[PDB]
Amino acid sequence: STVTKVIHHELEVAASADDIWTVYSWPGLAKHLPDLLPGAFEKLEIIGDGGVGTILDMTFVPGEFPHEYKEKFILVDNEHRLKKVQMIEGGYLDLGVTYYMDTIHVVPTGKDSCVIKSSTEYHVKPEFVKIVEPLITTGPLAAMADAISKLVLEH
Amino acid sequence: SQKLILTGRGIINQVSTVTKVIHHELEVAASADDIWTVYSWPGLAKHLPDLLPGAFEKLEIIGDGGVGTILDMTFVPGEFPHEYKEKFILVDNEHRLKKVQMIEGGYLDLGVTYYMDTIHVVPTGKDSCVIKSSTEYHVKPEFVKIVEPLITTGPLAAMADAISKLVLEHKSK
Amino acid sequence: SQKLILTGRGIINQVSTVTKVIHHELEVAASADDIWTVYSWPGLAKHLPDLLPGAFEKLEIIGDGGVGTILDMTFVPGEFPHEYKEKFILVDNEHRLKKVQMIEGGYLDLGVTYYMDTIHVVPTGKDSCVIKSSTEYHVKPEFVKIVEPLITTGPLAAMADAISKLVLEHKSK
Amino acid sequence: STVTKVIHHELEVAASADDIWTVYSWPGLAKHLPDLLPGAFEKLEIIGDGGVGTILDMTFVPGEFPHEYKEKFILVDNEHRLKKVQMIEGGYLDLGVTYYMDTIHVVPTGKDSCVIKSSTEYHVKPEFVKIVEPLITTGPLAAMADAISKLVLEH
Ligand SMILES: NCCc1ccc(O)c(O)c1
Ligand SMILES: NCCc1ccc(O)c(O)c1
Ligand SMILES: O=Cc1ccc(O)cc1
Ligand SMILES: O=Cc1ccc(O)cc1
Ligand SMILES: O=Cc1ccc(O)cc1
Ligand SMILES: O=Cc1ccc(O)cc1
Ligand SMILES: [Cl-]
Ligand SMILES: [Cl-]
Ligand SMILES: [Cl-]
Ligand SMILES: [Cl-]
Ligand SMILES: [Cl-]
Ligand SMILES: [Cl-]
Ligand SMILES: [Cl-]
Ligand SMILES: [Cl-]
Ligand SMILES: [Cl-]
Ligand SMILES: [Cl-]
Repeated sequence: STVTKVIHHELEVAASADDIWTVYSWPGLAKHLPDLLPGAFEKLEIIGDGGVGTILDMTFVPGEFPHEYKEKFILVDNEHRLKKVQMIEGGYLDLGVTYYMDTIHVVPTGKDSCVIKSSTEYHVKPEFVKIVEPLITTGPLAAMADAISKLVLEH
Repeated sequence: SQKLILTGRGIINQVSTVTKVIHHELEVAASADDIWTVYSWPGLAKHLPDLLPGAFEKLEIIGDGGVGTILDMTFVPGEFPHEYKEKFILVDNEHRLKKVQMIEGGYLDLGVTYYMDTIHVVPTGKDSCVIKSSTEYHVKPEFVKIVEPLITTGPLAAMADAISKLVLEHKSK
Repeated sequence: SQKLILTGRGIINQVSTVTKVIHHELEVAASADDIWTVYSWPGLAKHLPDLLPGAFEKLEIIGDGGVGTILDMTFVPGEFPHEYKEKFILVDNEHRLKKVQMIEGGYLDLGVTYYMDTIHVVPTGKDSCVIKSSTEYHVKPEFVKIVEPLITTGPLAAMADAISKLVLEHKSK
Repeated sequence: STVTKVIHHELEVAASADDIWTVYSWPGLAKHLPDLLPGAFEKLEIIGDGGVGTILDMTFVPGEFPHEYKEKFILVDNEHRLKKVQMIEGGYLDLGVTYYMDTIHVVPTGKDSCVIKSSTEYHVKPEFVKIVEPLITTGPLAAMADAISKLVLEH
């Protein structure tokens, strides 16, 4: 038995949905995560070509929670500009979380504007909802949204 | 397939903690001397997987088992702490007092700045003793809600019981 | 199943070596400038698995790709060197001179005390250059029989050819 | 195509073959290798209970060749006091060796004496026989023989 929790973050961007989606769907993005997010990772291992099926093993500096987890690039839908990335090992999965999924959806607003709609769904054992509730936030998705938009806006 | 690894390279805030102590006591029908000799045995560390079967996914022992020894403990998937290092700080034969400090990983990544286990084996009679196992930790006050349910006397109690079982199953010196 | 890891803890002899130098030169129909910009590109390290597909089982890059960067290279089973670390010592733009030192593993476990690669890109004309890649190593004389057949200009020659291919397949700045 | 090479070492011991074999066949021996051979290993990982099927991953200090290899406890014959241990990864297998096997055979001489007969067979590609010939010796087996006999003789 698990409780389902869904959290959301949105970010408006003065660029086309296609220009933002190009970055998010780029297979070369994985190897550029330390450039995009300086000092976020102590260690990042990329297993694969950066496309769907790629696993990322992320290790953070001492003091931070998650210390380490693995993420898998599970699904890309270019038409809908939608990307799914599952946490498959470590991190919150060691604190009663049985399922953890990030979804990013770049939605066009105008011709040269869009909204980055990021969300994370997780399933928790009730014995742990009070423990992990405060730990799980939209931080990682927000950081990505901010960095990608800044990369695209400044050209 | 291809594996690529990319490794980059508050002075009052760090001591802005509250101190918590949790105590465990196991009184057992064996001598302090018999219980202490297991605890103070330098060979104990390498026998932890035997003493506590299915506790560890991986155990690394750095050093000779005496004071200064570091134990790197990795636990099976799903379990919290997944990994941490502990260091043998004190093995005091006269007082039957052992100190073990968590030095990296585990609760130290969840707002805890200091974590020390103390085991004191105290006679209560000629063939009985108390194993007093305690954990003193310092936490940033705003992680007390998070971390208190996780920090229990579980591993210290597990050790006390397993060692007691060994001894009460009367083997010898 | 159970994993247990146990980790314990001549001043003239160490410099009693002979010096060997092996030279490789690739003269190519591209400018020194074009060839150098690839070699001196800080992003080159993270693209080595792309530049040299199937060369590495694992590659770790420690640092930003500039001077000071350490590369930990693990090769597929059966291949010698299985693993070693190299360090970017010099990236000299004025002379088109790059130095890369093997600092741990590989030949350093087979009697070699020092191993330095130097790459110098020299103009031979307006649209041509020589890539002079050399390896200077110091070995204990009694491992020369062992290690000389193993140490070749292979990896330096592989790099020179791969970079040349990239450039000669005329892409841009 | 490979060349076959077999090298041998013998050690006479003033103890019974059974008293020596007891040590060699002891499943607890693996975890006591650093005690038996101080300073031989930088790191020793034991994967298994110490019995047949156990894998040992041995890492040596910088400067030494092999830096690292895995060994597997393949066969025990108690009647004949015979033990087989194969090198399965790393070490000489990265220098044209396609097969590497250690055999230890404790043979009784008298009632309270025996000979420890240790040998290693390997198969090499001819392109590498001159390279690995000087590297492969009975050292590891000799070290084991010396340490076990000393343990048993001194009681
Ligand atoms: N494509 C994965 C991007 C990602 C995942 C987790 C993070 O914590 C982070 O900063 C970035
Ligand atoms: N039972 C394996 C014993 C062993 C194997 C290789 C060695 O190098 C060594 O010193 C000891
Ligand atoms: O690749 C998009 C992404 C960003 C942050 C995450 O946490 C997961 C995926
Ligand atoms: O008895 C000491 C001890 C060692 C390791 C632990 O994890 C706990 C206690
Ligand atoms: O061009 C620099 C260089 C980097 C890594 C190597 O292995 C060899 C050369
Ligand atoms: O266990 C016996 C043994 C000793 C030395 C080896 O190299 C291999 C096995
Ligand atoms: Cl790229
Ligand atoms: Cl973690
Ligand atoms: Cl942990
Ligand atoms: Cl007390
Ligand atoms: Cl007393
Ligand atoms: Cl190597
Ligand atoms: Cl020159
Ligand atoms: Cl010039
Ligand atoms: Cl044992
Ligand atoms: Cl090796």
